[PDB]
Amino acid sequence: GAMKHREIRYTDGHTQFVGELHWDEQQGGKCPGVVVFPEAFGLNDHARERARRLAGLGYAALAADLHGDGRLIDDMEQLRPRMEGLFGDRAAWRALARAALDTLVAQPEVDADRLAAIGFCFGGTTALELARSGASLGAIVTFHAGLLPELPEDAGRIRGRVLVCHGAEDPLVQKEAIDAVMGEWRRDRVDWQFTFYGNAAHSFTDPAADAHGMAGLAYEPLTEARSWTAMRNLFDEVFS
Repeated sequence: GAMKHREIRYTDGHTQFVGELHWDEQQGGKCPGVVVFPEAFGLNDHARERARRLAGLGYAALAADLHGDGRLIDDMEQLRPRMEGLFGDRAAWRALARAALDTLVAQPEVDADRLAAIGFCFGGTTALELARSGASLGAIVTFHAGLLPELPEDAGRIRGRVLVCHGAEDPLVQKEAIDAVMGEWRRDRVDWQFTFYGNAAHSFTDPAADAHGMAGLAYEPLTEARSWTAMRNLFDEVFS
C-alpha cells in the first residue's frame, strides 16, 4: 500500500501527549479507527509496528502515549509505581485513554462509527478501562493483559465486543482477576470472548521479550499469529 505515519500531539487537559497515527494513503473514504495502547514502557517500537500493521489492513491506527511527552520508561523500577499510580487514579487513567480515542476520532481519515481499541500488557488493561468508561467503541482486544476489577459504576457501560487473548502460562495475570472480569461480563451480557493460548506466557507478541525478566516473559510467534488473526476476524465482523 502507501503506509504513512504522522506525529499527533494531544492532551487530556493536564498532560501533553505525543502519539503516532498510521494510515494507508491509498484508502478512499473514512476507515475504521483503532487506538493502540502500548505496554507500560510507553509508546515504543513494538506499538508503532502494530499500528503500522493495522494501517496495512485498511485501518487508521493511533499508537497512544501512556505517560506524556512520548516518555518511554526504561528503568524497570519505574514501571510498577507508574502502573500502581494509575490503578489508584482510575479517573486519570481513563482520561489519558479517552484523550487518545478523542484524538483518533478527530483525524480526517477516521470513521467515528467504526472504532476499536487494542492494547498489549498494561495497554490492554488500559483498553478495558476505556471500554468500562462507556466510550463509543465497537471492539476491544487485549493481548497478554493484566486484569483488574471494575469500578461499581462500570456495570453495563461496555458497549463493544470484547476479546481477551491470554497466555495460559502468563504468571502476571491473577486467576481471581480472570474470574472477576468474566463475572462482570456474564452479569452484564457483554459480547465477550476469552481465549487461553496454551503455548504462551506474558509478552507473547514481542520478539524482544526473550531479553527482559526471563521465565514468564517470552515471545511466542504461533500465538502472536493466532491472536492477531482472531483480532482481525472480530474487526471484520464489526467493521466490514
